[PDB]
Amino acid sequence: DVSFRLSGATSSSYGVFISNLRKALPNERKLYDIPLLRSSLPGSQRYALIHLTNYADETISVAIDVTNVYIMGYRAGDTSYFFNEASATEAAKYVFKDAMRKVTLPYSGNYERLQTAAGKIRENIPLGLPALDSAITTLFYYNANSAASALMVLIQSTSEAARYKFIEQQIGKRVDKTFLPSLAIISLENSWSALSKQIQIASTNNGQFESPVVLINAQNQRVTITNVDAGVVTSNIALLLNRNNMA
Repeated sequence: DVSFRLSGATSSSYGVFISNLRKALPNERKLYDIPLLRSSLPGSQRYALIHLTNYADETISVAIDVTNVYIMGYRAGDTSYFFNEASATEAAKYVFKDAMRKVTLPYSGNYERLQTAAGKIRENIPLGLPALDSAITTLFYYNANSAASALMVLIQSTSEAARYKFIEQQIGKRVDKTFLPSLAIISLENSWSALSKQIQIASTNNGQFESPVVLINAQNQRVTITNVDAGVVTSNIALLLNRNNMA
């Protein structure tokens, strides 16, 4: 398991946490020094628990699929919560088995569902460590009507931070304040599957993508990414989704 405690948290301790989270994920290969995640694992190997404790020392445990870094659900005390999707119901066979209550959330874990449910787009939802504290509180004392926004903070603070060094650094920087994510962060989030696919192809294609990926940079300009010498590849993306989980 991996743990993070928000009380006494610093930029350093968050980075340590995100490192351990990455180390928790199994990989057979590295392509261009980036961990390539596994395609398939049996149930007993497939899930990792991360425990997150807020300033008030209230703890939730979150189940992630180690092949795609997707959050499957979480536990708060004696109640488990799972997303309403097929991979989450599979997860429910393996994690949080001793929970007395299990609730299935009214939506899957994808952003378009969550943003609709929250009634807020990602760019308008504060991130930063105080934001993560608030999300943990909201999920611990589950209120249906706040859960979706809190789940989006949780996902971005764990899974998305794991996938990209830039997102890790941007969230970790905000210890005592919060911030709205730029479109650079949103486009990295949007483009993980595509980047992963093209990087795997590039390794067979002299470092060249078969199909470009358009990202938005920190100056807000659309940039076209076509090979592994681009900065997003050399210095940013930290995990590769296996092409077999692309469909």
